[PDB]
Parts: sequence; structure tokens; C-alpha cells
Amino acid sequence: MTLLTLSDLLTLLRECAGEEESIDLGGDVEDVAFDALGYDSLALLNTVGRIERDYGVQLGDDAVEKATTPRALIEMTNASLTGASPSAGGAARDK
Repeated sequence: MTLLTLSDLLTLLRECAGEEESIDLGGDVEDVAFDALGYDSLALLNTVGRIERDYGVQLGDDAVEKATTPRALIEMTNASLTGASPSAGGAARDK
């Protein structure tokens, strides 16, 4: 599917919180922790849910844990989209 952007994660977050602007904080909140901008987790949990379903991402369930900033979630998503789904692996020990 299509990767993700800051404007995306922001709006979906905005919809979750119920704000009237994808980026109400202003803009200087791309590298600020969710708790540092005003997000708790419950809202993020919902937003992340819509993303995993809307984008169909699934690199790691713990991605939400490490995800402290928006660039994190977006990174995990963009990484999933760019990854183009997994494939187990393919070591080199045959012919």
C-alpha cells in the first residue's frame, strides 16, 4: 500500500482526540513525545488501530511501545509499506 506521512498520523490523531485541525499543536511536534504534546495512549491506541487496518501494517506489535513520537509510528508504517511484506528469510547454505 501507500506509505505514510506526518500529515496523515496527525489528522488521524486529530480525529481521535476530536480536535479541529490535524496539527493543532502548530507543527513543532514531530520529534516530541506523545505525552510531551498532550497525548496519553488511549487515543494513540485507537489511531494506531486505524492505521494498522487502513495501511495494513504489521512489522511488530511492540512498535506502539517504542513509538514515542509521530515519526516513530510513521517510520514503523513507512518501513512496513516500503518493506513490501516479509518473506521469512533466505540464508546461504545450499546450492
